[PDB]
Amino acid sequence: KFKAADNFPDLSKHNNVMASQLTKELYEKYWDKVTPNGVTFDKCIQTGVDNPGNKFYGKKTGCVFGDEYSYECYKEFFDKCIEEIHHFKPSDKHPAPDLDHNKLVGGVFEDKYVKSCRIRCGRSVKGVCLPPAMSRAERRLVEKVVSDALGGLKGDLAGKYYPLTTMNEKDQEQLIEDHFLFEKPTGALLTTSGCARDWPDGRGIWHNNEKNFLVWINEEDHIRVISMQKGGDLKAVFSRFARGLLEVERLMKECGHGLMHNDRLGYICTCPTNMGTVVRASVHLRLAFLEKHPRFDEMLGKLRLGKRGTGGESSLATDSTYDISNWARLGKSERELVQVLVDGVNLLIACDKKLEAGQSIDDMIPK
Amino acid sequence: NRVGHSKPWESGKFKAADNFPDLSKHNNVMASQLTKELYEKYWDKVTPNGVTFDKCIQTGVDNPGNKFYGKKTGCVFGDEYSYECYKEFFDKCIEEIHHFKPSDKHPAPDLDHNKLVGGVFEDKYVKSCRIRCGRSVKGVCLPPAMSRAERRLVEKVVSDALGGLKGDLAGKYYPLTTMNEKDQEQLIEDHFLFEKPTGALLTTSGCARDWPDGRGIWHNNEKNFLVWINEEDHIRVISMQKGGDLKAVFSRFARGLLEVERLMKECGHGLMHNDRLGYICTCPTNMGTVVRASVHLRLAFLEKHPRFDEMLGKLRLGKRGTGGESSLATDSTYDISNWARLGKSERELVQVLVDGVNLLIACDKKLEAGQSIDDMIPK
Repeated sequence: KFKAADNFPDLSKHNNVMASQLTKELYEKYWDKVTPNGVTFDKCIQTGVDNPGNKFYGKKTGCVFGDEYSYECYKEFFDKCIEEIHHFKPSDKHPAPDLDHNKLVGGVFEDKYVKSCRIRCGRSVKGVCLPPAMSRAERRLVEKVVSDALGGLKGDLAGKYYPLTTMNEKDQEQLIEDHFLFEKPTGALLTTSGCARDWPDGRGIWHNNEKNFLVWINEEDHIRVISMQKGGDLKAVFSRFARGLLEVERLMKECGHGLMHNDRLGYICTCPTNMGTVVRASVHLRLAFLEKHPRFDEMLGKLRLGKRGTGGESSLATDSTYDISNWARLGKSERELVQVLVDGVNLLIACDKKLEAGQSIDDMIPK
Repeated sequence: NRVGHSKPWESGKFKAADNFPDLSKHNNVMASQLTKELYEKYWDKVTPNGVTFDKCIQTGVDNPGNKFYGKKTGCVFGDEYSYECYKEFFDKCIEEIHHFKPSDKHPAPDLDHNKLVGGVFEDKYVKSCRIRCGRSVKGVCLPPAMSRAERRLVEKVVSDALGGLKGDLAGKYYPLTTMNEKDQEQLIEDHFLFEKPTGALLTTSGCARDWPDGRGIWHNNEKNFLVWINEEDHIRVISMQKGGDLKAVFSRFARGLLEVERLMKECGHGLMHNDRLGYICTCPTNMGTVVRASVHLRLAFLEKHPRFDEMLGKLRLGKRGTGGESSLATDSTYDISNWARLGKSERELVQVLVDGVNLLIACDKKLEAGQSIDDMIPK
């Protein structure tokens, strides 16, 4: 018999959320505590141990859920991480879902300002393990459950399923051309946490025939779904997004399957960052004039909105064009969070115009 | 619950076939040898340490390769129990890898360097030699599965035993996990250092976990007997020097390995060993003696002979080179080593090198004098 002290990791030179929130006392409490599906605390934290990362750029999360029982099994540790990631207290209750896109208020912007928009999310199937711990048979089941429910979509949501594992050269060139393909993870999170095992077994790409509704099966998560188009019609984007999701879930239930949802935390995925609504509403927004105002970042943060360049995590401004999105994932509903983007974009554009006319925006800015 | 993953055989929803991997396009030993029958049989079976069959084969599943890269092994031993547990599978791999059948038996160890005959060569011919093996610590999981604690234990056992080494076999331990820049600089120049694995096997098998914890470097004062702790295996011992005194290299190698074992016994600790297959390491290529004896040998005339490879292969040896590294092109000089690992003992395998190297050098002189060598070539 070893003790937890004997197995406790030296995280002194680490830089991730798990390392900041892990204590020895917590380790001892959860060390030998195992989930229903055989998932361990060491398995939840192993990718953070294997990835000290850097003080220099991007503190990662350093931990993952193995299944739906992982959170409440290791509750004390996870509430700590969630607060750091989210500003969400242990006593905070994430509201019920809300995919009522008719109740969204004017998400139709000028193409002149909004060049393209999108909304994506993550989801998991309840009763299955998450990509870190799940088995081949589990992954195969998820693919059936999901690919089959996507086949039940008609109208503008009608599409087809492209399995990675039988992909041909003909379909593959297409999907690359469309930018819909995904490959085997090479990143450190995904490899070290177990989310690249058994490739390409269980993974596939599904899109609607309109090519404005894309789903990825068994990549980082069971389900990744994106609604997208050029121009400023976020409203059509949320319509499509909401409608597919609600319907997918429904056909899933007909067949005896449901989405992974926690009462306090909402929807569950492999990363603690992907929680609550798990919604990223964003636009590519052209802000020539606002760009150059000093209180631009101040307003943003007050609007609860994030900015980056139009190339992902680490891209700067180019042609005065920004990727604007809701910052929050928990505490608010799906459509509530899309509305933040709507209300925040509206202000942003009106302030840009104000400056183009050479006028003040002091009492346009929030607080 | 070693392997923090879900065990599909536990619900009773899933059969073995539901979990059988598709290895149709794979190019590894494991894929060539796994059957759906064998999966069904071993799917359920779990070692006393909690090591699973899928745990053993996962790396092969995750690394299919092409016809263009080499055929890899594709599996791993989680612990001492792993071979036995999945024996019908493993014997197939062992026979592909080693041409060693389920009825063959690896002989008892022989590290009596005083029974080696004639391993001293002209420095003109042999520019350097070395001998390396891998060893594991009995009663402990192997690098793919072992815990942080297990690896900490091993570090201390092996470091304590290298501790009590005296004579020309004495030196100091440099653990990685409190390495200073001073020692690190030296060791790089010395070519003694090692880093976290980046390659496909070590990563996918769990051999890069928790780095640098439990990992270190030991060497002797003479800088010619070097031990890596808990890199790919618990233990990796290398004996090496410039020039051609292979005999000295084996003596040093043999005596230390025998004394290291002895000192571990002293503290109730043993080397992981199977009566049929010898010493166990993480990779199934690394069995029997797990000894690689090699020389860097100059063959300025023998390169050119058409029957050079026919001889080498009949001598049970293989060629290669460390000349890629050097900013200048090395000569006609090859890393020559014993091909085999299993059916013969360590000192026996060293002798196969000595003997083949004796022939090789004689054939090069022979050619230099304009004489024929056909009659010299074995079979």
